[PDB]
Order: sequence, then C-alpha cells, then structure tokens
Amino acid sequence: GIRCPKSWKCKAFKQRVLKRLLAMLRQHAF
Repeated sequence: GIRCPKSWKCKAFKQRVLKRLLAMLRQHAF
C-alpha cells in the first residue's frame, strides 16, 4: 500500500543516491 513515511514525494534523486553511496562504497577507488 504505502511506501514513503506519510508523504507522496519520495525524491527519486535522494532515493537513488541512498543506494548509490553503497554501490560506490563497495567499489571504492583506492
């Protein structure tokens, strides 16, 4: 049913960035 914490927004940008930090973190560039 619901997705966001009581708010029909879910910034696509911040949404992706949240995961990006992980995907990039693992593939850190020494």
